[PDB]
Amino acid sequence: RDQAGITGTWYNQLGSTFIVTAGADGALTGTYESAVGNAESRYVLTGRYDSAPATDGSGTALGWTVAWKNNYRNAHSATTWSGQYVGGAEARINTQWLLTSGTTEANAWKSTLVGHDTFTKVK
Amino acid sequence: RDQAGITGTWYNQLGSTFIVTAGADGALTGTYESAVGNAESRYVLTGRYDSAPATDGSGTALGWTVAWKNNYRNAHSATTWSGQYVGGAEARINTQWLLTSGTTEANAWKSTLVGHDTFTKVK
Amino acid sequence: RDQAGITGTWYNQLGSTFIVTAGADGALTGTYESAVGNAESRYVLTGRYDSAPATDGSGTALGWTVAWKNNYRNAHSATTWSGQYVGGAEARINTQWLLTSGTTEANAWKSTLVGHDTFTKVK
Amino acid sequence: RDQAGITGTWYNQLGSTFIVTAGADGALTGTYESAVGNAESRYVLTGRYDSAPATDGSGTALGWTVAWKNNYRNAHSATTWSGQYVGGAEARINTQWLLTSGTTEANAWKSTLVGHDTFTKVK
Repeated sequence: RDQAGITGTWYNQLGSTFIVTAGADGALTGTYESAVGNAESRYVLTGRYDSAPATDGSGTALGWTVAWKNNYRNAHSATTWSGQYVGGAEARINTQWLLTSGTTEANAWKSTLVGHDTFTKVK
Repeated sequence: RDQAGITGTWYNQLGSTFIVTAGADGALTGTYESAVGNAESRYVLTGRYDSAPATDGSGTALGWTVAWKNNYRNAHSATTWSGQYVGGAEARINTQWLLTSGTTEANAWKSTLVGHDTFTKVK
Repeated sequence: RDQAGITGTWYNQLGSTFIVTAGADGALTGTYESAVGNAESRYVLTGRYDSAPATDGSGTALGWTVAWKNNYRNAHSATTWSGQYVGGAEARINTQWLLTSGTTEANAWKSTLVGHDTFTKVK
Repeated sequence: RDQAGITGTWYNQLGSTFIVTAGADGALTGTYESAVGNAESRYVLTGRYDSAPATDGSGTALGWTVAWKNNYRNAHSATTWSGQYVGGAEARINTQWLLTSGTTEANAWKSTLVGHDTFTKVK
């Protein structure tokens, strides 16, 4: 359906790079590279998407997770993106995300950042 | 290494059931069963956790995704949970989540729900 | 003091209209008109802003609330916008918002929408 | 009817103190004292609530803002709480909040925290 649509390389407004493969069973697998934060190189990501979306012009729901540990760095944090893929000439993934840091119980109240990223197939 | 800590069955305050295995490499895999919403039986989930957390009493960052499609129902949506695992006699996973529905462009502004779930090892 | 800066008429990407006065004490007062949702005409808003922001190029923190009741409609809901004002040739208010509906205890899990609006001084 | 219900002193799970008056026109006014963060003493708050709630056992929607500047400190930030007031023997205000810091454009991605507070009439 959108499996072909989704699979490939995406960029967000920060210059981060998202490389993903969409499986026929709804799986998402790939790597993420962040242009910001104390992140370097590629980090693993896994997620899911609606492999049988509605056919009424709705987007396709999806989400994925990155834990910010790889062989170079550990930020002791994880981001999840939740959003929808929108096909067409200017195909986009529109997301909102939550970034939770490991914290003490005392600092739990400020453990979580929220934002929005838009991914396109170019730049 | 909260690998043993994380792996197993969890319940949230809504009576939902989260069954997960934590891999040594930081993978999360399993199934989710929602006590509420347009949902029935088990749905696949995947995610990531920090397999080398800080040793200072901080929690362990983690997240995962469910796409609300299985052999019974398709809600045309996906939830991501972002949060942290806290060990100890009453181990908890404390989360915030985003639930995005596939929508038309005109309804995109109301595509996404936000909430918080707390998971424990009993009920 | 972005008091001058903030006061006036703003528009977001949905074609909604925000009219606000900033008081020297940090008050925000005005009316909001939503292009979308179960809304008509103007609704009162109130909020606060940092009336003595950092001088280092940072934006100015602010937020406001609208309850979606006026003489025409009642949507039994309230939105808060939280964001920052950024001055300059293309002045912006960048926001994230939570919209909570009054619900039964059984539907509380889906009480709240989350989004992002960007406001500019034209269109 | 919740004017009376809402008006008064409230405490959240962090030991913060929220003092509010609900006006008949849907206004909320008062002060907030945070038990955590870079905060001391009282800060002004303003907001709105649905003064004509549904009669079907639904909660009453409301929200309010605090800018974290007073005569003692300036944290260059603002929190909005969005949620609902639930009446009865153990009356609650159940909220989700966004805390936005003033930042440079380069740090704007990490400008906003998200959380949840529950307020009760005791402790």
